[PDB]
Amino acid sequence: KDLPIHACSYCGIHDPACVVYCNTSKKWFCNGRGNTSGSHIVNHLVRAKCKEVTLHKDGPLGETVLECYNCGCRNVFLLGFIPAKADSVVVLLCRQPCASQSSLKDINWDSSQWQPLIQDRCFLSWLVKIPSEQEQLRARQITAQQINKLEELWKENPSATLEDLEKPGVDEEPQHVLLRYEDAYQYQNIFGPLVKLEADYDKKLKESQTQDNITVRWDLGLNKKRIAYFTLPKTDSDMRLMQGDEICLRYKGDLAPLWKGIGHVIKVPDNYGDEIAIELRSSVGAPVETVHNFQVDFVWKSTSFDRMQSALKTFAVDETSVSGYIYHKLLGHEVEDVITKCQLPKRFTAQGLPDLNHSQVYAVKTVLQRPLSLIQGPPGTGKTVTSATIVYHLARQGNGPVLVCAPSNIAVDQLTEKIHQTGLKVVRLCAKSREAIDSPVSFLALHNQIRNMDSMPELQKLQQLKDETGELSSADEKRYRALKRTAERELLMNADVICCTCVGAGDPRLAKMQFRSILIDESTQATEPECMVPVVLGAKQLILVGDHCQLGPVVMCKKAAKAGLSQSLFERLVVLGIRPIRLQVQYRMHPALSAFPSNIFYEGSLQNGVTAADRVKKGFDFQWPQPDKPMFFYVTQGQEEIASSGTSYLNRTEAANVEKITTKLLKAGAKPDQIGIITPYEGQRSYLVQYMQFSGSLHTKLYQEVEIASVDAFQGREKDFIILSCVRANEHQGIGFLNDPRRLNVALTRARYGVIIVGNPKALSKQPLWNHLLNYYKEQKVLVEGPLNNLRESLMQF
RNA sequence: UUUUCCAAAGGCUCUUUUCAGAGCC
Ligand SMILES: [Zn+2]
Ligand SMILES: [Zn+2]
Ligand SMILES: [Zn+2]
Repeated sequence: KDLPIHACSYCGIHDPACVVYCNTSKKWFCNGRGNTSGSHIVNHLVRAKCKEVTLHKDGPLGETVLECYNCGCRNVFLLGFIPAKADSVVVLLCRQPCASQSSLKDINWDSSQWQPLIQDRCFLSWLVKIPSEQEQLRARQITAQQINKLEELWKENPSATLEDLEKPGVDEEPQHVLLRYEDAYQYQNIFGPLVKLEADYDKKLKESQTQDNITVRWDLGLNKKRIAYFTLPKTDSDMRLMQGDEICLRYKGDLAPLWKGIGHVIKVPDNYGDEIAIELRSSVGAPVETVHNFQVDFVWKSTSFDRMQSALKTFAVDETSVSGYIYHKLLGHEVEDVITKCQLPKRFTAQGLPDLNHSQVYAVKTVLQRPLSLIQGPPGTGKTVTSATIVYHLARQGNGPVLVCAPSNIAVDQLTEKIHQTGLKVVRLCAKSREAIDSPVSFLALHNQIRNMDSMPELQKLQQLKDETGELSSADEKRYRALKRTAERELLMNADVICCTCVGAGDPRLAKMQFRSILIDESTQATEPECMVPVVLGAKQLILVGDHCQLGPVVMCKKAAKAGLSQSLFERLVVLGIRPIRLQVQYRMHPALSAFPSNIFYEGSLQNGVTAADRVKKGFDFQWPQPDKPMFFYVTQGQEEIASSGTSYLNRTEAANVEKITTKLLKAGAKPDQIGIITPYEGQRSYLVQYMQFSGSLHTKLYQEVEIASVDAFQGREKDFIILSCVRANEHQGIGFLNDPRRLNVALTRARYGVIIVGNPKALSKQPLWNHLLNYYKEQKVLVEGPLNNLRESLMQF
C-alpha cells in the first residue's frame, strides 16, 4: 500500500538491505536490476550526477557512510573493499592516491586485491543484497526511457511521480532536422531553437565551476603581463580549464583591498607541468603581493552562439549573403549543374610545395571547375598539401581575398603554415583571448603584424605605452582604436589570403567584407551552423574538405543530438545527392595496417603510397607474432569499472598490460615520444596517467615522455607506434559509443608504424564491426594472449 | 541493450545626438 520512507523512486521495493539513500537527491532507490541492464540506484547516480551514498538503517552493515579510511572521499565510484587477512572486517579505501598514502598501513591490508565497490552497474551483494528476481519482477516494472524522462522531471522539479509522466504529456520536442528545405526563413526557424538549447545547456553545465582559497605565484611581465600560476586542488576534478576562456579573479581576503579582475587562460595542464597559468587584462591594481586566499571563477560567454544566430538570421534575411546557386543547393532544391568559368593553370603544382599525385591533381582540376565541391579526405592522404594547392590557385585567380576557416586552431595553424610555405601573403586572424598564445605561426598573426607594422610609428608608440602602463585617456583610447581599425582594414584589404576559425569569421573586424572563395576545412568536425557562419559573408565559390568516416562534431545537449544537430554540413551535402571526390592514395601507414580499414570503410579504394621497407623503424628489435606484420591484438580478461566522473570507464588489468607492453617497447629501442596511448574513455586516460606517473617501474621521466589522450584529442596528431585500450568489457551491457564506426576509423588510422590493440574479444564480438575486426585479425593469426615473452595464438573464435 | 559521455570554440554594451553619440574589456 503506502510506500515506506525507504522506498525506491522507480519501483518502491522495500527491504532492509535493498534500499540505498542518496544525500544529494534525498531519495531511496533499489539495487534490483529490473528490466534495464543496470540497477535502479546506479542509474539514478549516473543520471543525476550524485556522488553521495548512505546505507539503510537495517542491513549487514546498518547505518553507514561509505567514506575512505585515508581521505574520506564521498564519491562511491572511487571506494573499494579489502578483506582482512585475519578476520572478515573489510577495509574501505580509495583507489588512488589513498592506496599509497594510507595512514593505517595495515599488515593485513594490500592494495593489489583492491576491487571497486560497484560491479556490473550494481552494488555488491554483501554490501547491499540484490533483490530477488521474483519480487523484482512481480512489483512495478519501469523501462529505461520513462526512467530517463522521470529523472529529467525530477531534475527540473523535485516533485514528480509516475502519473506526472503521462497525464501532463509535456512534449515540446524540438523540430527534427530535415534534409530538404524550401526557404531560408524555414532554415532559421528550425535551427534557432537547437542553437539556443545548446547554448543554454553549455551555460548550465559550465557556470557551476568555481574555486576558493588558492595560492598564486603571481609573476609579472614587461609588456603588462600579469601572469598568475595556480593549481586546481583536484577536488572538483574539472577539466573545463581551457585556452581562450575567461576567468574572473576575486580577492576577498583582508590582506589587500578587495579586487575583481578579468583574464584569460594562457597555459593548461601539460606533461608533468600542471600549474595552470592565466593572463590578466586588468590594470596594475591587481594584488601582486598577496598569494593565498585567492578566489577564482569561470563565467560562461555567449559570443560563439550569438555569432551562429547572427549568421542564421543574415542568411534568412539577406539574398546577397550567398550566391543563388549555393543558396538553392544548400536548401536541397534540384537545379542544373553550373561550371565556373575560371582559367585553369597549366601546372597544378604549388611553388615550394611537394608535387601532387594523379589523384590529387584530378581532385584539384575537378574542384576548380565547380562552384560547390566536396572532398572526402581519408587519413594520411596529405589533405593539407591539396588545400594549399587550392588556395594557391584561388589567389592566382585574383578574385579578391580568399577565406580559410577550420573548427580547430591547430588545423588553422597547419593550413596557414602550409600556404605560407609557398611564399604567398597570408594574414591569420586570432581572437583577443588567443592573442597572447604562442604559436609557430604567431609571427603571421594580425595583432603581431600590427605590432611589427612600422609605416605609422605613433601607433607603435601608443602600443608600447599601453604595454608599459594602464589605460590611457578617453581621447587617447579613441585615437588608438581608430588607428588600429584603420591599420587592420588596410592589412586585410592588402592581404590575399585570410585564415581564421569558422566561428572566428563572425568577428566584427572581419565583417563588412565580401569573399568570392571559401575553403572550409575539417567540416566533418563542426556543427552545421558552425560551418555556415563563414559562408554568409558573400560566398560564391565554396569548397568543403573533410571525411564523414573520420568523426563527427560533438554536441552536448541530448535533445539537440536527438533532433539531429550532431549531423555535419558535409553529411547533409553527401546525403543530398552530391558524390564527394576522394583521394585514392596516402602515405601514413605500412601496408599491413592500412589494408583493413581501406577494405572495410573505403570499399577497397585506398592505395598504399609507401612500401613495407619504408615503414620500418631502424634500431627497433621488438619481437612480433608475425615478423612481416607489426601489429597484434592482446587479449585481456579484465572487468570494466566506473570512473570518478561517474560516466566513464576504466580497467586495471588492461592498464597493467599497457604498462607491460610500453615497457617492452622502450626496451626495444623505440623513442619515448613515439609511444602513444589512446583510449576512448577519459576515466581510463586519467587512470593510466596516474598509474604511469606515480608508480613507474622503469625511469619515471621515461614513462613521463609518452603521452595519453582521448580519441579526438589524438586524432589531429600522427605518431609512429600507438597502443589502444578499448576499456569496455561487460557481459550484460553494451560497448557504448564504440559501435560508432568513425572512432574505429580514426583509431586504426592514427598510427604510422604499429598498432597494439588491448581489449576483451568476448565482449567486443557482439557488435558486428568488432566481430569483423576479430575475424580479420584471427585470419592474419595475430590474436595473441598470455605472457609477453611467451606469445600464444588465441583459440577463441568469433 | 539504453542512446551515447566524447572534442573544439570564443569581447562589446548603452542611449533616440540613430545619418549619430556615449562608455567598458
Ligand atoms: Zn526500484
Ligand atoms: Zn541523488
Ligand atoms: Zn580516499
